[PDB]
Amino acid sequence: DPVTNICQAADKQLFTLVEWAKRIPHFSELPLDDQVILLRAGWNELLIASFSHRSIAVKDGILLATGLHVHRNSAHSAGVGAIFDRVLTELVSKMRDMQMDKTELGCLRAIVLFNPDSKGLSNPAEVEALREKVYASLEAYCKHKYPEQPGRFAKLLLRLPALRSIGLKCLEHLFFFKLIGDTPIDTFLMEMLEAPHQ
Amino acid sequence: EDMPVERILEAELAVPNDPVTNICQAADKQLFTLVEWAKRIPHFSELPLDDQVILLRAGWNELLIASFSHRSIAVKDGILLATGLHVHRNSAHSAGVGAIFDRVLTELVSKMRDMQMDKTELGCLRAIVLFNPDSKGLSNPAEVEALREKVYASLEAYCKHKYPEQPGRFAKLLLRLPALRSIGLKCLEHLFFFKLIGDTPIDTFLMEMLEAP
Amino acid sequence: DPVTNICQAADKQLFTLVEWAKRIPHFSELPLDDQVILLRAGWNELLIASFSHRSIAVKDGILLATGLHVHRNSAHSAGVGAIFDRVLTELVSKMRDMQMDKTELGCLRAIVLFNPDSKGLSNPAEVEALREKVYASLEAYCKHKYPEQPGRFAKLLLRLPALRSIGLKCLEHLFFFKLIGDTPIDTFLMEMLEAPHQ
Amino acid sequence: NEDMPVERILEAELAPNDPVTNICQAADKQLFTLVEWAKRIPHFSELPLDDQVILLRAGWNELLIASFSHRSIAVKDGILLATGLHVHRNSAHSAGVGAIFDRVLTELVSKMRDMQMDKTELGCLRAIVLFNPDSKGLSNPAEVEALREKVYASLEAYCKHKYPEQPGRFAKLLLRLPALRSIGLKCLEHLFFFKLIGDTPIDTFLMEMLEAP
Ligand SMILES: CC1=C(CC(=O)O)c2cc(F)ccc2/C1=C\c1ccc(C(C)C)cc1
Ligand SMILES: CC1=C(CC(=O)O)c2cc(F)ccc2/C1=C\c1ccc(C(C)C)cc1
Ligand SMILES: CC1=C(CC(=O)O)c2cc(F)ccc2/C1=C\c1ccc(C(C)C)cc1
Ligand SMILES: CC1=C(CC(=O)O)c2cc(F)ccc2/C1=C\c1ccc(C(C)C)cc1
Ligand SMILES: CC1=C(CC(=O)O)c2cc(F)ccc2/C1=C\c1ccc(C(C)C)cc1
Ligand SMILES: CC1=C(CC(=O)O)c2cc(F)ccc2/C1=C\c1ccc(C(C)C)cc1
Repeated sequence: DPVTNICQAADKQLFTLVEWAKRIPHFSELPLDDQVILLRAGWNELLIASFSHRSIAVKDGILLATGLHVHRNSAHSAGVGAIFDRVLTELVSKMRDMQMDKTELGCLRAIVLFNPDSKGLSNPAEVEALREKVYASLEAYCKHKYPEQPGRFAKLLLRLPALRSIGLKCLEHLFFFKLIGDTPIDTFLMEMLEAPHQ
Repeated sequence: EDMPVERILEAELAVPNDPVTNICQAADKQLFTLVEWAKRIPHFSELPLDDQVILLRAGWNELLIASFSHRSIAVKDGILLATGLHVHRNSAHSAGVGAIFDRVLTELVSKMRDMQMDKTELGCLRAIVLFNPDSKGLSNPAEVEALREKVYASLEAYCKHKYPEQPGRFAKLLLRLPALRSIGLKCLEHLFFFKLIGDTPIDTFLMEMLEAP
Repeated sequence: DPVTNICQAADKQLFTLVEWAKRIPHFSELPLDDQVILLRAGWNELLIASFSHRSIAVKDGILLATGLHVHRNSAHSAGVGAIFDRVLTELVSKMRDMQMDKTELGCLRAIVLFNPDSKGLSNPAEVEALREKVYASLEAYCKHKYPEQPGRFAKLLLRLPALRSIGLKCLEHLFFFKLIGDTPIDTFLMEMLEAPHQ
Repeated sequence: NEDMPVERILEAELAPNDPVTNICQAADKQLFTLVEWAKRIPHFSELPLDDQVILLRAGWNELLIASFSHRSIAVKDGILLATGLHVHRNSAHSAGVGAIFDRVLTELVSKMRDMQMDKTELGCLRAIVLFNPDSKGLSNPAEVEALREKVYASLEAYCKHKYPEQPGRFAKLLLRLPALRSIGLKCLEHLFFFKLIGDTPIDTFLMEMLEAP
């Protein structure tokens, strides 16, 4: 019964996300209504950034949080090979080519979280302010840890546009469901069809 | 006839914890009832099992929308999901699916109520959707198209008998399927089902988490 | 300049559409605002219904109004083969198998036109009324021309759902543009690039 | 900068009747303005012609949005098209593209106004969008990424010099590109450009024919 395992895995993944956001300086100081808005609008891009960076070691595939490998062949077989190739070329391979470390990933995700354009925010300017403090911190990090790379800071920020559009395509083409859910749903339905019935 | 409209009506009437799992359970529970309904449809179980899976994956969205749309005739300005939850227009706009919510009331619930669509007619329309010969991967689309023909053969017969003064009632019923098709597509992209039965469990889980240690 | 010829052809095709709608009984009697709304909401499905029926004679392709033949090999090459095949299997081929005549097409297109679900109608019930008069007329036609096919009438109406979904996928995936505009736009832009510099 | 002179980028920035064909001609002319601008961008013409076409097809949508968004800094509740026509919020709502219109004002025009984005800074951001190394089919994506690197190197130098009191202005400029990317995708599926410059010519053409004999 893989379905039950994946729903439980997601709840752990969701738990980790909120805990991660609480450790971000000043996030909890925002109005609780604003905290929920930011997680509602950002969880999609925050996950894509995570397993993209986690998949630097992988070749032609993405490594999900459950240790599950997914190769681009399994993706094309599921009819979502176009989006899958965008993850590899625009995120995974670019993250690998520049050797984006875990501090730079965390900063980019905090920037994504502090999205002042999110609809319904009670204090967008405070969100914008926390955004500024994050990337001002990221710039300092890049200057001192990579002094020879004067453009690393902008290079990092200029991967957020590719993350924005990829996040939208995943929601539109049901990328998450069709990567793992195509076959288990056939198995899941067959079980119900053979069950006892009156 | 060969597709007894009585057998179609009998099938219609015979049907804190981690929040994502709670949503999976509700979705699993609602899918199973849809399978038990489809197996009470005449001749459906006689199809190849692989084709039964195809027809379900292809129609599960529209079949559920048809269910709670006709179920919401009694309630007003809201939809009654199978879980007993009474979801209203404001509860859906907060979840970001306000546009779809109004289309369900305007194009399905309200039109169902005006013409007083009985549960026998509902069952036929859902059987027609179930027997969709356009579903991709069908081993023999012709026998699916044949079964569909038997359903709307019986439905027309049922309509001309139960409502003789309304000769065009039969066509009127079929002409709600385009709207049901369009609405079905919007529910997937907006995660309509996920959000309605899960918007509050998620907000509840979040609110508790953001205040927890 | 093939691009310019397409815009002329569109003006003609649009003119033909408005005249067609004015010949429909009682259409012009509707409020002019409602006439525009119904043409705003229906032109997409009305065009798809036309060239799908126009393509009955074609094999593995669709015939556009400008006589331009498009084969599926060119559509799949343009990255829209999925939608293209849906036109063929769900519309063109089905029109062929049942030998849908031009009278049945006109009735179906008029039913699509009189769409009571169109947003902003002044009198939705009046449009629904004209809709009832059309398909009641279509039923009589089917009974006389194909009495041995008692379900022909419903069979026709049950292509409208497929036409609805195919109409939505064409707009979101820009099926019209990508069908032909892959090569002309390259030439169109290349012509702009080889213009004088400075 | 030495390799990507920020001065050349600012120079480039400053440098009835048939309704469909009327729109095509207007779109044709507006597209050509974008091409002439792109050719005056240093090193773009040095690229293979096939790559130049790829970058134009890939960025034309966002490049136009960035253009008329900055030009609408002065006006309020509307956008100022290149033709001088003042389109208002409700005029876009009439076309059914009211949600996109508000996003342009809130996420682009308003933000551009608050930070007093000058035309030099705009030109650089558009040059960054132009040099998109993610565009599919490029013969040498590396040189495109190099050209993009030169641009935002110059912009950062320009920003640290022209606004020394705003150390975070450079990142503030780049962090509008995600919104520009998101909004650009929504304009395509809604036919945003077609409608604004064509909404009225169609109603004019429709109204006159529905009244005509
Ligand atoms: C993309 C994705 C990741 C990757 C990550 O976040 O590292 C993950 C990790 C988890 F632990 C659980 C689920 C997921 C997941 C998608 C998903 C897929 C199907 C479902 C339902 C429909 C069962 C729910 C979610
Ligand atoms: C449907 C949905 C909403 C509601 C909305 O966004 O309209 C939401 C809001 C949040 F704040 C967080 C998650 C979600 C969410 C689904 C979800 C998706 C993946 C996961 C795991 C894999 C981390 C867990 C949950
Ligand atoms: C058949 C099917 C599709 C494909 C489609 O209809 O286009 C889909 C797309 C989605 F995004 C989510 C679910 C589904 C789905 C069935 C399903 C139903 C219950 C569940 C729960 C029990 C975990 C999981 C999956
Ligand atoms: C599908 C289609 C037909 C077929 C028909 O309607 O029978 C047609 C006939 C005409 F005369 C003109 C255009 C079209 C057309 C699509 C189209 C394609 C590109 C464009 C712009 C982007 C230039 C605009 C429209
Ligand atoms: C964008 C657009 C609208 C407005 C909308 O749909 O929001 C509209 C409303 C109408 F009544 C008629 C045409 C159109 C139209 C474009 C169009 C232009 C040429 C053609 C030819 C090829 C038949 C077909 C369609
Ligand atoms: C490059 C390009 C794309 C591809 C994309 O951006 O994804 C597109 C998509 C559309 F839907 C419409 C137009 C276009 C387009 C250019 C174009 C520009 C002027 C014209 C008029 C003058 C006939 C016709 C076409």
